[PDB]
Amino acid sequence: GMIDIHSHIVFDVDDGPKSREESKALLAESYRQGVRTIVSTSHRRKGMFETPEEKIAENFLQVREIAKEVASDLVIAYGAEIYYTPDVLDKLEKKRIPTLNDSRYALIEFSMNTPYRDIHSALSKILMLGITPVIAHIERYDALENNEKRVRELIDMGCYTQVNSSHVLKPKLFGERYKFMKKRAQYFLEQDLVHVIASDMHNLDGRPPHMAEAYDLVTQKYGEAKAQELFIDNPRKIVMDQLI
Ligand SMILES: [Mn+2]
Ligand SMILES: [Mn+2]
Ligand SMILES: [Mn+2]
Repeated sequence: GMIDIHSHIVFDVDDGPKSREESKALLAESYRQGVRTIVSTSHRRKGMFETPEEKIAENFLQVREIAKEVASDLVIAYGAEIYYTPDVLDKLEKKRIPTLNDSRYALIEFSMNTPYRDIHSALSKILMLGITPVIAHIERYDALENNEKRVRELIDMGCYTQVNSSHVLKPKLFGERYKFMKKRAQYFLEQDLVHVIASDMHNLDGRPPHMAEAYDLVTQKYGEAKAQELFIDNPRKIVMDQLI
């Protein structure tokens, strides 16, 4: 019954699945791990991911149909991962790019090196539209690294935070390629700065979901209540347009 609010499951629109078959296999693995609702958040990024909205929506509806071949109770909701450039304010205000399941929440991302002042300003402007930012993979941002302050100041302003399931996991004994991101994620969890864990799944090679492993790890380290909050209860509130 996990609810995954960050995913690249739509074929032929971004760096996610290339085909219907690949979308189906990604959905199947997500379901196998215990996920029961997935929010599609394919990339909207000026200068990198600019597939027309009409094509994303059309391919999304096909993916929702494919999900029925996986399981009758797998819920597929619409959404977007919005890389912040100033044109997105008008797109959001005019409802031309999607929020998460038509709620007040929008999934927002920045670059690794985006300065804190720019993150703060962008999020403030989005809040002024009546939209609540969910900050995508906060472990990515140099500006927030080891910085409980900064993260809390963003939260206190009205934002919520999301960390990728892959970075929740322990560093592996061999072949660890993402040690620093794991370490950042570990700090955010330890300081209780994380509202949601989501997969950011793209495929079944380099970027599969790690939702079941992350759920078990959080359960072990922080208890079942925190695990339920991060993987089920907070993401459900977002999907249902309820405040956290
Ligand atoms: Mn991507
Ligand atoms: Mn991203
Ligand atoms: Mn993503």
